[PDB]
Amino acid sequence: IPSFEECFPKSTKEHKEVVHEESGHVLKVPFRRVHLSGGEPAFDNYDTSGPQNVNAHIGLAKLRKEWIDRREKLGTPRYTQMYYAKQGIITEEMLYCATREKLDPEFVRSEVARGRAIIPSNKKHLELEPMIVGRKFLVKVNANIGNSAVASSIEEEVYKVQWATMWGADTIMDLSTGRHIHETREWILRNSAVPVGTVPIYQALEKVDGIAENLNWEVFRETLIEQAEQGVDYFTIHAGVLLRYIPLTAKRLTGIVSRGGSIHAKWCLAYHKENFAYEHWDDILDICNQYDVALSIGDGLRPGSIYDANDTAQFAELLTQGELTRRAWEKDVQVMNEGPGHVPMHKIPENMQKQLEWCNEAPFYTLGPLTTDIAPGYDHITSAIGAANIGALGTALLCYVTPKEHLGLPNRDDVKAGVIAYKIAAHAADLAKQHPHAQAWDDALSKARFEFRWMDQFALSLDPMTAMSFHD
Amino acid sequence: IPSFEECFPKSTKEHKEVVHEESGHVLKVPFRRVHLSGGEPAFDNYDTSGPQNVNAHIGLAKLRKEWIDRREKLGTPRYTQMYYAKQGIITEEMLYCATREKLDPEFVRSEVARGRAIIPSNKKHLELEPMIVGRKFLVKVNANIGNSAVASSIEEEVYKVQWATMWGADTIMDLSTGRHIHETREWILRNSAVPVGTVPIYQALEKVDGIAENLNWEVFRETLIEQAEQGVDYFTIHAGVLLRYIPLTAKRLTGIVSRGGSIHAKWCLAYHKENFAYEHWDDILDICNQYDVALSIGDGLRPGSIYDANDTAQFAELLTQGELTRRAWEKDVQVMNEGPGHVPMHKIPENMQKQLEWCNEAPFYTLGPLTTDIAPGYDHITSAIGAANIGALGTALLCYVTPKEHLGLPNRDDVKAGVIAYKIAAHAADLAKQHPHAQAWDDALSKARFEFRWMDQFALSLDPMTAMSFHD
Ligand SMILES: [Co+2]
Ligand SMILES: [Co+2]
Repeated sequence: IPSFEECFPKSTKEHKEVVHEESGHVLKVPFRRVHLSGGEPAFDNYDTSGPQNVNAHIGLAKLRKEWIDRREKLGTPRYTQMYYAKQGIITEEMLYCATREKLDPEFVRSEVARGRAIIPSNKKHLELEPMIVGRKFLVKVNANIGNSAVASSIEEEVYKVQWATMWGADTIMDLSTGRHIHETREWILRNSAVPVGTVPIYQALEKVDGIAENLNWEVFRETLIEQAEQGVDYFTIHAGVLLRYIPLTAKRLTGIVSRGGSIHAKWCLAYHKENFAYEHWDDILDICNQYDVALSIGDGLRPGSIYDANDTAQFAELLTQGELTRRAWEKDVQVMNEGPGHVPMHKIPENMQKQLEWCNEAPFYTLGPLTTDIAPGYDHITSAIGAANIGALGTALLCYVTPKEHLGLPNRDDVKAGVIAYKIAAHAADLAKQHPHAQAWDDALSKARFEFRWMDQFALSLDPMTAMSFHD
Repeated sequence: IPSFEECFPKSTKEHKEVVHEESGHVLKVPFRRVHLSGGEPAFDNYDTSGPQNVNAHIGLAKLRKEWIDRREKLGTPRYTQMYYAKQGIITEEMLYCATREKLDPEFVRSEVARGRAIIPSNKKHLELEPMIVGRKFLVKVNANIGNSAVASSIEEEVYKVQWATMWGADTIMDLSTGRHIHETREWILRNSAVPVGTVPIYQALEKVDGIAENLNWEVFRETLIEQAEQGVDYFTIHAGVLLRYIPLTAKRLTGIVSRGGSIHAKWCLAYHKENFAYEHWDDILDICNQYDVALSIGDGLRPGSIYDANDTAQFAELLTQGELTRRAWEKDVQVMNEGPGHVPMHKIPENMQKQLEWCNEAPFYTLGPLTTDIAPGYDHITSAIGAANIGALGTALLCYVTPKEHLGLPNRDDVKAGVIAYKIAAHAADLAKQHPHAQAWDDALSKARFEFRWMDQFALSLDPMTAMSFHD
């Protein structure tokens, strides 16, 4: 197991201290400082790796405790960052994100209030170092964790999060299934400095012993509350998989590939009844605004092959995603929308155009997209092309794809390969959008390259030990 | 050493037979047939792998001999595919390419005559299976070979070409330096079914014992003729590195990174004299049209960092590339133009716009471009993004980049990784351009995926054994 120091030679973990004016709380916003030679100034980069060498049985420091306690004592009807933003309040979370992004706190407040950025930050996830997702900010990367072929210990489970974030993952989704979902998710949350998302229909399905037909709103509702209480920061909910959209998939090549979308479709077809998450959307909003769980409105009809890209079914769901987004905003619930999928490069622009218009610029969250189907074993590359392109056009969060996509479960090498490919795509998108100061990273490395400061070049890279070993 | 059968289980090498009407010569155009299950028709793909299990000491069959002999007996003032095309003649080479691309022979003739496509096919490379490079055809991939840290045997040298083409390389460049350049290039040419390019200034530099100041037109001229006699199909010549463009690089971050560009710049600065390849362009054309060597007009001022992308120096050279292209066409010499380099995604469109206009749609040949500098060790990915994008916009030949770029020499794993990444980029570009029948490949694999025909899925992929091993 490599340490932070072994993964990033010449780097130190640092914190920028700022004071939240309104409360007097002192925030310590993390960054990584790369120490350089030859009189070059040290280079400061973003850091999601979190506190190091913390005993998993104890869990991370509850850094947000005093923030949450103060807001509870003041009293408030809703607990979401959007609610606070619309009241004109700059929270600790907003100031923390502003500092982390090197932007103005008012700008962060504005973006959150208008629904164009979200800060996934359940009040029960006290261990979280706040981060922001939105087109006006750095492009972010999500990594998924789940069941290992063999049951994991607590150290092994937590290491999945520590490993993905070491390489740059900005959020995690815990997609675990099986008999120990609650317990392992507790281990993850108490030991995660990054936001943690889930797809709650997975656990609800397990509560009814794998029988989709026995799902209903009530067991879904109970599952949502259970997960919110633990601290889950966002829920993927496929509320746009409407009964009347299911037949639109009949002429597809790969059908419905989304697991959550498949579950909802099966239930809807069994009873010829409308999607129960859609029907109970308002009730879901009531849950979310007591905790601040952000809603990641799923795309259950995402295309699973190039043939199916941008079809009638996909865009029918996108339209409903927009409706659900505006409805959530009425109750001050933070929203992002999930997107494709497999999409060839010439069809990527249409995806962004329609999402920006139909969903009122809510942040977009894509899986890739994969730009070709021909290379299983290399879908981190086929999708990095798509992710970089759709990111350049405004996509705010990129769900990673590993070389094992379509084939099997990812090992640690696979996870690292996936995160690195996605950090490349995300930064290439930052450059393409001319995001402030993004090119400074490239310039520092290229300067080291020109001047034969090899150690500096390696230290500045996304994966220093690979560069160093390849050179040696 | 894996065989063709081990690299591509369920595939066979086949040939499509067509008759060249004018001569009566029978052509056998190669393809790979993937045999599928469940009543699916076999899927036919492009194949550059060439004849298998041929003794390197004997060399490949001289398949073009009767074509070249007949044209010599008829008599002709020039020997280039462009000259023949402008005379209204459809050659064996044109018919072979048309068959290989599933397009009309007249269309191929038209594209070559107008300078919008080239068929690199030196009359002395009799072993060559003809292929075409141009925006209207499949996007092609070049792989580079050169010196191993330790001197190679003939089998070892030839294996570099056999390996790169097995994975899909469409052309090779032999970039060897040192004391045995002529001999090893002979081994390569007599054993290569794909076009082979060189950068002749490298060998000319070796003839003057590594002293750039002792280069001149005369030793360059001798080097060109030597290489043309062996069968080299195209020459990279940096004739656009003009004396007055050198100072335009003074404010760059990484300066002149092209090795050939650096050599010419050093010579020009030493004497304050104009580039001797530029000055003797007409004389170079006289050489090329007796053999049909295509000219790949170099970009010696290509940008070597994101900071330097699309600068005044780069575009000054591009303008001259256009002048040299039109001049070559006057003498019926086939031309492509070389391009960047390191270019961030938002600057890619300008590159294609200017090249298409200033160089009269001559085929473009890029190295990537790399879309970010931050990930040495992964520049096959940073550049695959750029290559796919610039390919989608019309770039005809993509020079590959391996994970060892900027770091060291590529081993066989590195070469394979590079070729696969570039076949992905090239095919993603084919899809983006809506190239006829390109999506059929994706559709076949995705159909196998939907139907759980695992072996078929693997057999249809770019790298079947990786997919199969990852699944198992
Ligand atoms: Co998929
Ligand atoms: Co470079």
